[PDB]
Formats: sequence, C-alpha cells, structure tokens
Amino acid sequence: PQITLWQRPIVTIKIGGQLKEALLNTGADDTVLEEVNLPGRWKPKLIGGIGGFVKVRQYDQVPIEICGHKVIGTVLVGPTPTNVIGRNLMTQIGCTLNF
Amino acid sequence: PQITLWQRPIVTIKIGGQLKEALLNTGADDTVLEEVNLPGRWKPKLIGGIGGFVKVRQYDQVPIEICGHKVIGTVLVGPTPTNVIGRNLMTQIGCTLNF
Ligand SMILES: C#CCNC(=O)[C@@H](Cc1ccccc1)NC(=O)C[C@H](O)[C@H](Cc1ccccc1)NC(=O)[C@@H](NC(=O)c1ccccn1)C(C)C
Repeated sequence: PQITLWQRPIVTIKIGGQLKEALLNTGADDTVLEEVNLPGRWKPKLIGGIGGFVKVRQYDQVPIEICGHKVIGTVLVGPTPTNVIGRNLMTQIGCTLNF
Repeated sequence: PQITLWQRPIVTIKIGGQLKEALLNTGADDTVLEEVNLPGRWKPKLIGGIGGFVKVRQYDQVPIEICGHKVIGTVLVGPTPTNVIGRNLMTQIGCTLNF
C-alpha cells in the first residue's frame, strides 16, 4: 500500500498467533510490542535511555505478518505506550519513504 | 527521493536561515527542533507527557525547506534529543510510506 501521513500510520499485524495494531515508526530503530507471548529463546535488553532505561525481552527471528506481508525479525516485548514497528521490520517488508 | 530504512532517515533542512539536520519520524505527530531563532509570533505548548511534559514554543506557518522541498508548517522549538520532522511537515512535502 501507499500510506499518506495525515493520520497516524497504524497497521494490523499478526504475531504470536494474535492480531494486534502497531504504529509504523521511522523514528524507532527497533520494534517494541506489549503483551505478546512468544515461544522460543529471549534475552533481556535495555532500551530508551531518557529518565532511565526500560527492560524488554529480545526475541530474534520472530515470524510476523505486517499488513499482510510475512517477514522475520527481532521483536522486543515489554512495556511501551504504543506498539511500534521500527525500522528493523520496515526494511524487511520493503517499506520506503517517498517524496 | 526514495529513502530506504536501513539507516536513520536523517535529511538536511533549511529553517530560520540555518542549515540543520533532522530525522523523518512517522511516529511523531509534530515537528520539534532545537536551537532555532524564528521571527514572528509564538505561543507555549506542552508536548510529550511521559515523566512530565516538555514546554516548547509553537510557531505557526513557518517556511521550511526539507530535502529541497519548500513548504510551510507548524514548528515547535525547544528541547529535544533529536531534531524531528513529524507527520505535520511530511504531509506538506507529500511524503508517503510505500511497500
Ligand atoms: C511529542 C513527542 C515525541 N515522542 C513521543 O511521545 C514518543 C512516545 C511513544 C513511545 C513509545 C511508542 C510510541 C510512542 N513517540 C515515539 O514515536 C518515539 C519516537 O518515534 C522516537 C523513538 C525513540 C525512542 C527511544 C530512543 C530514541 C528514539 N524518538 C524519541 O522517543 C525521542 N527521544 C527519546 O529519548 C525518548 C526515549 C524514550 C521514550 C520517549 N522518548 C527522540 C528521537 C527526540
């Protein structure tokens, strides 16, 4: 799709057998989702850095469907005010900024 | 331009007679720049909302050139870790997300 930016670019995703919504965020390096039970291995990771850090669980090579595009990438699971698809997964789906 | 997202989408801008760099951030509603002297009227605005708010100066209808595209939009001037071009100015330059 071509998504204009008059509203927040919120898309539907499928992850961990769940349907969720997330924001396509070119300002975010990483993808951070709340409340997903993913199977397989993880390691803790500190993100943010303003006011302290936030600890999340880093799962590598997670299958995720974004707006119908099935890809694989690192998903950080932990507290976040909004589910965010970061550049790491936008590259996988071939998403570009165009003007 | 078509901008892939393997690196941070940092672009050159011209604002208030100065060259600056800023991040194209589809996760940001508003454009927030640090250290620009803009002429004409402003009003204070509270932004963020996590840990407290940050106060910035809101300047409406500011001429700004972004990656060579001359547009007009609201620019918030105040503290920010990164100069950010938000959706408000990405709409003006006709920037879309495409995949
Ligand atoms: C007004 C305003 C700017 N941002 C906001 O209010 C936040 C709130 C939010 C947090 C998580 C998910 C969705 C939304 N929204 C964003 O989309 C974040 C923004 O796209 C990006 C993503 C990011 C996060 C951490 C470090 C570096 C970059 N930017 C930022 O968050 C900004 N800097 C930060 O230091 C920061 C750190 C931790 C939380 C919030 N902010 C700077 C770039 C100015």
